Amino acid sequence: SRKKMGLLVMACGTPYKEEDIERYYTHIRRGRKPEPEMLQDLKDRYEAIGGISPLAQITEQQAHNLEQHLNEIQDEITFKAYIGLKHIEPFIEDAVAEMHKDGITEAVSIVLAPHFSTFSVQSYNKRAKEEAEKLGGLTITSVESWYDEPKFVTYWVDRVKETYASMPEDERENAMLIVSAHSLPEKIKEFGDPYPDQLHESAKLIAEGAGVSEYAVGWQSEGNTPDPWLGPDVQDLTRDLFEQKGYQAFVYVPVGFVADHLEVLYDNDYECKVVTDDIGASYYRPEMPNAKPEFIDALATVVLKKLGRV
Ligand SMILES: *Cc1c(C)c(=O)n2c(=O)c(C)c(C)n12
Ligand SMILES: [Cl-]
Ligand SMILES: [Cl-]
Ligand SMILES: [Cl-]
Ligand SMILES: [Cl-]
Ligand SMILES: [Cl-]
Ligand SMILES: [Fe+2]
Ligand SMILES: [Fe+2]
Ligand SMILES: [Fe+2]
Ligand SMILES: [Fe+2]
Ligand SMILES: [Fe+2]
Ligand SMILES: [Mg+2]
Ligand SMILES: [Mg+2]
Repeated sequence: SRKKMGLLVMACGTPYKEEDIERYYTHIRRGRKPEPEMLQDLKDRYEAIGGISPLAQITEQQAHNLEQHLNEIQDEITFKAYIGLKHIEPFIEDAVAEMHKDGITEAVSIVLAPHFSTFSVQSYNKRAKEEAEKLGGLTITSVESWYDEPKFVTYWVDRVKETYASMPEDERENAMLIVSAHSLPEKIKEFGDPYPDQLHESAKLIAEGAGVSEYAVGWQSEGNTPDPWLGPDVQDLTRDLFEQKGYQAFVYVPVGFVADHLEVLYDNDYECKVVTDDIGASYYRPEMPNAKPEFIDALATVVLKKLGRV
């Protein structure tokens, strides 16, 4: 009959309620509890973007919809989704342990971040595989990147085309597309990490499919460590390009992110919008994929291609 396979869907995680902010950020900060002013700031930011709990639901919806779509579009494998998160329960290791307890012996994994990096994707995949090895009798084949899946490129291409079509003529003629992902420490370059190259390729593919000749690649959401992070940051890039050529509209495609979270709804829709409001340009940031059918179909195609079934 149908072969059973685990579908390990991995992501960063989000707090589930305001009282989870402390523990989630302590985890991201490697055990350093945020000071009270930062905790208050973070709560205010989540309030300003409409609340925490919707953000927390998106990953679950993505995993659910992906499982059901994969099971509909082919007839050989029955997938069961398990969510494994980096910074809050259910953790990657919990998910693998659950797959093992449930009798899964073969799984495929995907990280809900389309570009490979050594800091994120490789670390999630290594955590999942090490837990599988420790438990024994369960193997995981892991997607490493998927930014170049044509269906995923097309998601963003069509959103960009719609945004440009929506602009008044003077904006459309004097607009800049900024394509971004989460910054990482610059030291990843010592490993030959392809993350920057893959962001630039994402940007090339999206601008090309959308027919957008003027675009730039930037990074966002860098951390505070003395070591440099990848730049330029989108806020500085926006101002710099404005000072160079006077763009009247900036379109932000944070292609490294697949769902609403603070690092889009705040780091673009507030922090970049501050800059565009200051320089008098219009701000546009098309919808994140979230759990939209077009994006789920792209992910399902990524998974089936990884398994050689397409
Ligand atoms: C840790 C964290 C925060 C605060 C945020 O907004 N996001 C994302 O969008 C990702 C992918 C991660 C991780 N985080
Ligand atoms: Cl990997
Ligand atoms: Cl891959
Ligand atoms: Cl890769
Ligand atoms: Cl949109
Ligand atoms: Cl859709
Ligand atoms: Fe409460
Ligand atoms: Fe459903
Ligand atoms: Fe479907
Ligand atoms: Fe560049
Ligand atoms: Fe971050
Ligand atoms: Mg590839
Ligand atoms: Mg920041």
